Amino acid sequence: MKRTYPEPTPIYHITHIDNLKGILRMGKLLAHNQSPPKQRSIAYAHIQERRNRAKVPQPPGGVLHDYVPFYFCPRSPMLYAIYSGATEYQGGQEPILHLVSSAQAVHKAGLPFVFTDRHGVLSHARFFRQLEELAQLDWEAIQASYWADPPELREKKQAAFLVYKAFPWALIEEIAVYSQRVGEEVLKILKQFPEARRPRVCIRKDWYY
DNA sequence: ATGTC
Ligand SMILES: NC(=O)c1ccc[n+]([C@@H]2C[C@H](COP(=O)(O)OP(=O)(O)OC[C@H]3O[C@@H](n4cnc5c(N)ncnc54)[C@H](O)[C@@H]3O)[C@@H](O)[C@H]2O)c1
Repeated sequence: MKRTYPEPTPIYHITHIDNLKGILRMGKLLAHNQSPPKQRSIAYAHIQERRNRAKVPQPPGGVLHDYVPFYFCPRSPMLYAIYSGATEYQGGQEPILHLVSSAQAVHKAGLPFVFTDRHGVLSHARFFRQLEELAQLDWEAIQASYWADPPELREKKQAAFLVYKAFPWALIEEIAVYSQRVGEEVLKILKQFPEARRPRVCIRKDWYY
């Protein structure tokens, strides 16, 4: 019988530690189309233009790159591309943070969001704006440690939670890191912003490859 | 096993 979703429902954004100062200085994650002051790109360039044109067919609309993106799992396929040095970025997974919030925190804050049931660039992805539709997602595929096949699982593992334009830092509940050295560098950075929320910093090696 | 498609 099919796994239900966790409540609260965690959402996960991976970023390079060299971006954490910018996030704290702005007080928010910014969508790609808001030109975040990032220091490090961990993306594939060749899938960027698809996200700049992929229309979001739920209000508030626009395109995928109008939204701050999250997965419903850690240890994403995107992280595997980074871990394996397939990206232009060659720093590997160790400096990649998982920033963790929940879908309910976003709804409670009244921020406009949408979410998908699969990788968002796919033309057959479904989009939702009601948290009751989390039932439409495949929680087995989202939680799978082996995702490369079959193809439906690979697609559904990459269901996304999308928050329009910006995501306030105060909604982050945990920063998860690969190593004790990265956790210590994260706390150093949080201490430079003594008025910012300070989420717990947890080493979760099992969220990495 | 997995190099986001
Ligand atoms: N990052 C994720 O967890 C995630 C989740 C779901 C989908 N995706 C998509 C996969 C693909 C590559 O991802 P990503 O590299 O995140 O996207 P991107 O290529 O749009 O890069 C935006 C970068 O800016 C960073 N950032 C945002 N706000 C700030 C700020 N205020 N100061 C400094 N840096 C900031 C953000 O963390 C990310 O590293 C994009 O198309 C994403 O939309 C990513």
